[PDB]
Amino acid sequence: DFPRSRLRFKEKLGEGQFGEVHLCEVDSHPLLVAVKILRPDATKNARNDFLKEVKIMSRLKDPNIIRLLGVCVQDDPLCMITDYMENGDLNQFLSAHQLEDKPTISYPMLLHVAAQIASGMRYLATLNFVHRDLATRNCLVGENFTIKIADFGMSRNLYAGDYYRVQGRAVLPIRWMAWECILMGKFTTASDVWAFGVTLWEVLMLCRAQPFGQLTDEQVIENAGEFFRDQGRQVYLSRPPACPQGLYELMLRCWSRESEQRPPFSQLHRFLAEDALN
Ligand SMILES: O=C(NCc1cccnc1)Nc1ccccc1Cl
Repeated sequence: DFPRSRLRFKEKLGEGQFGEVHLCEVDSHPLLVAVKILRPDATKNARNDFLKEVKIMSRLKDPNIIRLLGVCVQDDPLCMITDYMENGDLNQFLSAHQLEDKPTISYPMLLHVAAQIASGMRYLATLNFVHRDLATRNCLVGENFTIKIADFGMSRNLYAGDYYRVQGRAVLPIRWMAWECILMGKFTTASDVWAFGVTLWEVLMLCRAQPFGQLTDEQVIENAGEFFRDQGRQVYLSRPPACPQGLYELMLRCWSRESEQRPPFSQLHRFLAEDALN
């Protein structure tokens, strides 16, 4: 519950802020798991953060959310054990595919991927859990095209350009952030909805471009001010070439100026699983 000696470390999968993820083998033939441990330079602050993440993760029980399989909080060394997701994060996965003409992925499959994210988010909503960093870099692919939402410390490292860093401030995914988050730092379910729109845009781009990729960080922050001013000078992500107009309009609703006018995840799921099929 759970004995450490049964873990055979295989390869480093990546490195976060207080943690590090390795592929491991379990001997009771061989089961593969992903194991998050403290980094070698871990401090007391890191240990505390690790213990809090166990607490948060122990609550989360849904098919489309990362699952905690097992733990060491018992005796050190600390670890979290989760499912090994053979196909990596969603960003890597989609980047390695092209859209089917007429390794490939179909448009109905992109919808299925996005519907699974929406369902994960619907679960989190019911718990009044705000994610704060929804993006494809934070989703895992298991196949048979199983998507699980996670929150990786390591995302901040391998996707450094996706985060706006000022000394003494929190590290902010500004390109995925609702205008009111950029201007006020008020993170809500409604700002998760906005980030879901951006995430959906990424899925439809097959992760080929950063959101507002031709614009600087400052222009992105200035753009949020334009939402606030509401003088019809705000700018939006363009329609992906794979995206039909009806699906684009769903994205646009995620990006409503008013929080309350953004669709709940129940509705987003329904649209992506049913309405989008026509
Ligand atoms: O995904 C999360 N942690 C990365 C991890 C953990 C264990 C093994 N491998 C990776 N956490 C997480 C997920 C959803 C909401 C909040 C958090 Cl903090």
